[PDB]
Amino acid sequence: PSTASAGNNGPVCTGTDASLSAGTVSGASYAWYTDAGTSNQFSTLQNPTVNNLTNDSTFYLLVTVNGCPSALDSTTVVVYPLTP
Amino acid sequence: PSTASAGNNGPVCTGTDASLSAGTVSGASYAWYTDAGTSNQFSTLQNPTVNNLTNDSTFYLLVTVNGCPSALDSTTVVVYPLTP
Repeated sequence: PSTASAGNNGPVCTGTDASLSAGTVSGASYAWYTDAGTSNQFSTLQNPTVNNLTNDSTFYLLVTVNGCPSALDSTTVVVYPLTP
Repeated sequence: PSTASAGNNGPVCTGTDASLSAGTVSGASYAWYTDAGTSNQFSTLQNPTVNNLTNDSTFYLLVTVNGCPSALDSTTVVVYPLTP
């Protein structure tokens, strides 16, 4: 499968929540991982919502169709600076 | 496949975001490129959203059905002038 390129909800105010978003493939199962090694799956949703982001972080994904995974697709959720 | 002619969200205030929009083909996969040579794919979405446009720019597309690409379809996102 091709990569159903992942997005997010833009800059996240430090301390609040974020959403991740996979693109839509009609036959796909989705899986999100917290690590590039694709070993710690935290979500099977197409649009998983992350929580309490205090700094920049990355999530990964691997759209699977007919049992075959896509290439790893990383996404980042830029947290905004701190208002003094 | 025929060209699923691409659009956008109209003139973009200098410094803000824009959307791109492919037309809907029931069997199509979509791919957007940043270069006429169709070598630097940046999006697999039907409605990819671009970011921080400061001047006029172009994006391309190539609706693929049954593995066969359409002709290249360019689109432009006119950024509005600067308010003095």
